[PDB]
Amino acid sequence: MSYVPHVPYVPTPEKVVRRMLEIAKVSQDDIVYALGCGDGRIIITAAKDFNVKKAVGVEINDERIREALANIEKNGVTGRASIVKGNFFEVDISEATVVTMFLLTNVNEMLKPKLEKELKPGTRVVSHEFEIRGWNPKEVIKVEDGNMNHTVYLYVIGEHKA
Repeated sequence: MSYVPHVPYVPTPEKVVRRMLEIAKVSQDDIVYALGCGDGRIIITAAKDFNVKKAVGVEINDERIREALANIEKNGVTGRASIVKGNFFEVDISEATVVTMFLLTNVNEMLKPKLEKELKPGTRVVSHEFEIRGWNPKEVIKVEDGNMNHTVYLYVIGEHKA
């Protein structure tokens, strides 16, 4: 009666997201801008626990568009968590002090140097498991749970290469 459907997508444990917030040093006075929401679990755990100042999820979908809205009410984190639809190009994240990335796309544009112009220096950027080429991370650690492992890279705007 459960898990009957063909091997469906399984989101990573909230623990993974939790580590991403800790390293980013997200404080109640710091906002969180993430484009990997896909349900708001990324920003909801922030406002819900980290009491972030302002949490916003960037994404555009149809069926999943209503899911994220629902997840906000479920955790009663309205006002602190929101979803913005459109093209990342159209919107701006320069106002964001803390940002994270989590995409399942194997190959896509990174636009690393763009961040140096969009995001002000001192901004915190966290990548999923794929490290940023050309850039030097500030803190890199791994997490093991069961028989799996995850790696998270933290970067800081203002200084790259070395």
